[PDB]
Amino acid sequence: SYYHHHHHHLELSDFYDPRERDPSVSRRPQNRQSDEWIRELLLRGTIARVATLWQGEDGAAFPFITPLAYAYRPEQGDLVYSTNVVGRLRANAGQGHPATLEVSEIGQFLPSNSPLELSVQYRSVMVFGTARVLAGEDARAALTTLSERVFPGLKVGETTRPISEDDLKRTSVYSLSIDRWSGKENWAEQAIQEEDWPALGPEWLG
Amino acid sequence: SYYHHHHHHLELSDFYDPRERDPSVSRRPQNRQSDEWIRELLLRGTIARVATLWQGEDGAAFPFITPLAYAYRPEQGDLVYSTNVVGRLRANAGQGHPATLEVSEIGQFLPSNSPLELSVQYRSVMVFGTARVLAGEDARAALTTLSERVFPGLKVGETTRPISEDDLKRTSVYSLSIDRWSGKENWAEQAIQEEDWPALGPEWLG
Repeated sequence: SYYHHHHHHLELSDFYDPRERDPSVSRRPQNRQSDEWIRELLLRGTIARVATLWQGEDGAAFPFITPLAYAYRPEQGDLVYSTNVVGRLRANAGQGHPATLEVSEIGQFLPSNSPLELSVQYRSVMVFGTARVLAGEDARAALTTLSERVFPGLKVGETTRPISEDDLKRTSVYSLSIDRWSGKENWAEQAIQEEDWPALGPEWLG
Repeated sequence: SYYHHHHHHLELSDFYDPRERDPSVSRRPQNRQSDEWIRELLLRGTIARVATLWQGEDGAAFPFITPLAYAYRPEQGDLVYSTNVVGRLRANAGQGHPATLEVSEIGQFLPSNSPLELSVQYRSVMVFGTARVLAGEDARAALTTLSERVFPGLKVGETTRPISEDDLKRTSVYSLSIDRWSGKENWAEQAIQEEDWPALGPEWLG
């Protein structure tokens, strides 16, 4: 019968078979990384995206995403950045506002002959905390650190004129005080391939 | 008197003086761009960040930011992407959820001898809409478009085995239906400099 036949046709596991393992490699699930790795990623990055919540037409909070220069200040336990982007009203009670900050390193797209193994090399950190606008000498110091970090060798007050009070009045400089963070890496040399489908040609991996 | 002296010392405008203008250049304020420019940016990009809202420990909504491969489908009026990243509960009433998607092109940091003119060349689009998980042939078609877009020349079912039902069961594929969008460019060849402070050395602009 068709029924039985089809059932039979509807009707195995690399997962459990021999492989090589470097014992020094992270055993953390879900691509998660250590707190030290996160620190290092944040220290060497220069561009972040920041998401904060604004009240929308419908009264509901919704997020903006803004790419911007940033600097991690590990002693202070914050990240600093400058932007004059705003919405109408923040969806927030307070003098500070919750903010999520993301920093990534995006490598190469990794081709495969298995469509769900198609990937992209990445390292990515989400930082969760509370951002507050800085004033006066706090703002000037944060802007200096920021500027000097993202322009290595530049010195405010030598390379550039000093940061004036007018500059400060015209600029919004924030400190995002860190509560928690979450880091991920998937930086394979090659995507997982399917042995039982024709291999990718030289054009892909060569 | 000190008072009078200081007042006197506390105590001009390129803004209004001759300049050259290309009449073909956008006159839109605040670095804003046209809808056509936005379309083109989205069509040529491959990486986006998506922000969606999740309920936090404190009951308050907060955003995640996830970098991912995407594809703009202009006829359908959506963007497609695939990710298995989640939180606990979405901060959302519904079978879809509001989502903000950002795509940028980040150029070079632009040095200046004026500290507030330090910048970074960028093009950036925010897309606001509602994302919904796809199923069945809808999911398979979206994943195909996605894969073929970000791997030019790859053909699902030739280059790769076809997308199976198992693949679909293991994958979350979304359509972000576009409501509105917002585009910005600031892609100068050189930052604004201050004439009245020593010029940047050859090391900076050379």
